[PDB]
Amino acid sequence: EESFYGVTLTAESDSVTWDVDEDYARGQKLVIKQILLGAEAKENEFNVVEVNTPKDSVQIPIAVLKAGETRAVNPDVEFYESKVTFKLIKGSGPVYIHGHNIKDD
Amino acid sequence: ESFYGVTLTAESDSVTWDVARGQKLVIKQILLGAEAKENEFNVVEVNTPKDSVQIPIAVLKAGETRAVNPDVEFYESKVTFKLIKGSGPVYIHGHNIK
Amino acid sequence: ESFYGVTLTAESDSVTWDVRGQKLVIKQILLGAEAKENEFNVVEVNTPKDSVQIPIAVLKAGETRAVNPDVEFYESKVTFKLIKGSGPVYIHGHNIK
Amino acid sequence: ESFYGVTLTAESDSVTWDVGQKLVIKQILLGAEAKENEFNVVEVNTPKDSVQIPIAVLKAGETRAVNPDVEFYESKVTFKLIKGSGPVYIHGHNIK
Amino acid sequence: ESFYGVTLTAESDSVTWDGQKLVIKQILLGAEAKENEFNVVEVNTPKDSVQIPIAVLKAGETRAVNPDVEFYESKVTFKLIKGSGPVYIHGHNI
Ligand SMILES: [Mg+2]
Ligand SMILES: [Mg+2]
Repeated sequence: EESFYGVTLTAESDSVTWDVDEDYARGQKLVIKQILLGAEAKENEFNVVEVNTPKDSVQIPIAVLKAGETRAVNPDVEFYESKVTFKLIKGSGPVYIHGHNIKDD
Repeated sequence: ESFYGVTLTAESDSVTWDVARGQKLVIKQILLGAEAKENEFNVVEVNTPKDSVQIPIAVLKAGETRAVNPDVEFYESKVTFKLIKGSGPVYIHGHNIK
Repeated sequence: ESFYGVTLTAESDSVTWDVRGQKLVIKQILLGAEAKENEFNVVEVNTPKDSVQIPIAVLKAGETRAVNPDVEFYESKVTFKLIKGSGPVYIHGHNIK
Repeated sequence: ESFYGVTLTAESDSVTWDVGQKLVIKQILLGAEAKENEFNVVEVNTPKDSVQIPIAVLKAGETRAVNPDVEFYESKVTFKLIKGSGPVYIHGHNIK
Repeated sequence: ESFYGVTLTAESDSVTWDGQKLVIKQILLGAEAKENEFNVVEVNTPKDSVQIPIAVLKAGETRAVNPDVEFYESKVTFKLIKGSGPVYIHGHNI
């Protein structure tokens, strides 16, 4: 009951929302395993991804990357039955978000 | 269960988690903010009375260590996280699961 | 049930997995010691399931030696391609049913 | 279960874990006060499985932390700071 | 059921593990490892016909890797094909 999750964020397309079948609580969970900075990212430019979840008054950066210092982070965080939006609030990317898209429990 | 995300700064250096049965807080990542002062050590200390422990779980510094992934858990416990060194910001990520 | 270990290089820049309940877990992507200093090595994962195509590893001698995607692919073929760099790059994981 | 957090320093270089009990070591972290460029090595000793070996090699300026994610189902386990003055922090948990 | 911890060096550049399974959690470079020297650990598992580096370490760049790979019912041999180490391999057998 899983599917690979892989989305890309850029200055031009800075947001991605996960909301698998809006309102229906069947145990769906999104697990974010890795957030990776693209090879083309300008050296020394901070790239920050912020995660947003209304369900928990949540708004906080989950990744701070910079070519030359931090190429990737492995949050291994999860979001359960909730609408989650990832936004590139700093930098032009690209930034890739990888994880597990769990359909139910 | 629910995502856990709190921010610590010089202006607000402490947060507490106090729920109960079967509840556990898993701390997956502690990340240093982009604005953090270069070469400034930022230390997050966890305090858990129940398990008689007060110890740093993150030592970060722009230019050396941007993040740590403790992957530690606090089962059926009240827990306080404090930024005891540095001005931050520092982000603590995890989730609660019963 | 079986260890998965494949090598990608400029000469052999692509590998495909066709294995049903069969699943492929990718645990680590590692840059070889002979990889050129300062050369970006990018591995792209591709799968017909959900039309997937995205880099899953960006490596570079002197900056990033390895990544741990810890991602999985279920009942579907998966192709890994070294779209940038000459490697060698190693992909590690396992196949389980 | 219970959280496991212990500190090792030159002045207090060893800690022993005693009592299906399993000790899982998740992270070994180098303290901010650790001398720059100083190697700090934590050795583990688990007789039940016959193994004395370093499980962490840290150094300010190079490696701030390691995530062993190793477990000892075994009885008693001793961690010792065999190199360096620390402080070094060991985090994990005891699971019944 | 048991902690696995072995050391590889130029002098002792081989280790053999011969329901049984071996999970490799961490491969760590020793403090005495020569600065800037590449240390490569190759795993060889006959059952799946794989011989491939599982760790590439170097003092000053990469102190450790966390493969988190597993080997199901099979003989496994780890060889330090490059470098003098010491290199430590940690995990557990089930
Ligand atoms: Mg924008
Ligand atoms: Mg303070």
